[PDB]
Amino acid sequence: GVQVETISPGDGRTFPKRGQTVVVHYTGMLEDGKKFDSSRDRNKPFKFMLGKQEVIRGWEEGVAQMSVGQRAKLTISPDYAYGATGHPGIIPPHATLVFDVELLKLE
Ligand SMILES: C=C[C@H]1CN(Cc2ccccn2)C(=O)[C@@H]2CCC[C@H]1N2[S@](=N)(=O)c1cc(Cl)cc(Cl)c1
Repeated sequence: GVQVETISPGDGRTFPKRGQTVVVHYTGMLEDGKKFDSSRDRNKPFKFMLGKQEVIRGWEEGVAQMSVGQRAKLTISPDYAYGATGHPGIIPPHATLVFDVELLKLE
């Protein structure tokens, strides 16, 4: 599944609700710590619509547990990410993924 560990607290009031656009900065790492992607590198926040499944399961379930402003670590088992196949060119087979996610805003 997805384990969510707080790095720094959010507002403790406002969580992502189904259908909202969730706006974050993230860095994604393999379990050995090698970075594979960051929205900070693109200088552009990442947005996704909660419930639309435009992101992996562990993001849908994990980021929903964050309150606005919060920074957390999400640790995601392969079955809640890209599984046995992994993802061509970026994610190895059977990869547990760790993401640093800061929840910036909801729209
Ligand atoms: C860049 C957008 C996302 C891509 N997806 C969905 C996705 C969409 C297209 C292909 C593969 N996966 C995702 O579900 C996750 C979580 C949200 C941030 C990022 N990824 S990611 N694990 O950082 C990532 C980043 C990159 Cl450049 C490629 C891949 Cl195959 C996966």
